[PDB]
Amino acid sequence: VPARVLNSLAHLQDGLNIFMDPDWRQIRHVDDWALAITMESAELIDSYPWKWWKNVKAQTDMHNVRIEIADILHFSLSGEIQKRDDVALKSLKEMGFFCRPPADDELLELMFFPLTEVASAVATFRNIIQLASIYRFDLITKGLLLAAQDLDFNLVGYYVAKYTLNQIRQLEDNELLHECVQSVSVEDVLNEGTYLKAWEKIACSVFDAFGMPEEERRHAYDWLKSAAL
Amino acid sequence: PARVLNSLAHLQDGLNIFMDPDWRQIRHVDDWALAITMESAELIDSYPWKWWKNVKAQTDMHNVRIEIADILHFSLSGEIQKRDVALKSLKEMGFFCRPPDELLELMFFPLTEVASAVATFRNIIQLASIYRFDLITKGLLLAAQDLDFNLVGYYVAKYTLNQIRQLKGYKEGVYVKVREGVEDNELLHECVQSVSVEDVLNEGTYLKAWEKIACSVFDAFGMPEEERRHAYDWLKSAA
Ligand SMILES: O=c1ccn([C@H]2C[C@H](O)[C@@H](COP(=O)(O)OP(=O)(O)O)O2)c(=O)[nH]1
Repeated sequence: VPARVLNSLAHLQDGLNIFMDPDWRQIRHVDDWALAITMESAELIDSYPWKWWKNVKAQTDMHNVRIEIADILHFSLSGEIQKRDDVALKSLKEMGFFCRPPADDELLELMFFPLTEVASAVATFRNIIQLASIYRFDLITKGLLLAAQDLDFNLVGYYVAKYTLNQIRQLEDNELLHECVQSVSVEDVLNEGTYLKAWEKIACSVFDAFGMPEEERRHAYDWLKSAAL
Repeated sequence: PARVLNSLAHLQDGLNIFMDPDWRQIRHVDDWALAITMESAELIDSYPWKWWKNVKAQTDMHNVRIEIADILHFSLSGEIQKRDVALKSLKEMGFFCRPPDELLELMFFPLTEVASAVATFRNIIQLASIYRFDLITKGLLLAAQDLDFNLVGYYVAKYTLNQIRQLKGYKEGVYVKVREGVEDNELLHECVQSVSVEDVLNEGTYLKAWEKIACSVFDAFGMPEEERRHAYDWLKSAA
């Protein structure tokens, strides 16, 4: 996943954040993001049957898991931006604090697959809670993208689709969104070079799909275009 | 107090044995770290922490009590299973947090405002992460005296509800939890408030007053005498 792409993603988030409160980056604090990443991580974990003593038989909600990975991605990028000392990660590692199932370089040994299995997920997403602990949003974004790759979940497709809907809502939905992501590939939306062509294809599939008359779009694609930096 | 605190950890042992007898063997220190992480998030969600939402509704403080009793259950558990400069270097790091002794440097009061609650239990999670259940327990008691509530009492009440639940299909997904509006735990208030704080902490009395609470909760759930035997027997042995 090319850095260029990672940067672009954050731009869009900044757009999203701006609409809700245009002074987010002054008012808002690095510690809020870390909080929100901690809660939605918990939220994700609660979709799995981790409680040894409660409905032990419960089937996992891998759908909700996917939509939670994205919910977290929003807060992560928001903290990434906002964060604009290092040997503090490896320090926690030797302290053996980060954890593992009882059975980028630097962040792979904290992720545990397949995410479809409970212990592997619990491990993984507690380790996001910890990366957050110490404000490492950048690795939580890279981690979230891994989670999704393991889950065969086209996360940045879905993030752009969902971004473009928010655009409409200023000027079952989920089912339509996932359908727009299809018109465009996984390899495509990440491939440095073609990616901004491909994100524009998704955007445009959303607008059509929802019914943004061609005529009200004169500026819809603007920030998206500016997201190339 | 002191034998009371021992007496608490013994009950915790019996509750966990009720769930799986070979628990110390099948459980793992990280199971308890997780457990505390989640009941800490469920406590924090109580509070209007979403800057992007309605802050106006009142924080349900009575609910907080019960989620504090629940964390306590988990740290007693943690402490039991687990058989300095680590911590102060983490403090240096920036690994703990603040709103905008080694223990009362990560608790922030009053627990009544969103912000101080958020730092406090964010740091309770951070603690559970390095498996310092010892400091969690103690912060929980510290927290009970800021909220001016009867932790030991609530612990015993929830302890006994935790049993009722298992006997009523909880592990199997078939328990009646909410009944016309009202959830499980809400029942636990009038129960513990039936006895005094003084009473639950006296080094002679106390086990009598805990047996009182136990019994109140069982009466709420209308239970036969035979199903109260695991709890009444662990409350005896607790001496
Ligand atoms: O091995 C265990 C597992 C759970 N609990 C107790 C602790 C706490 O009091 C409660 C948490 O259970 P819950 O299902 O999360 O209930 P609630 O929704 O009321 O918070 O269960 C134990 O004591 N021992």
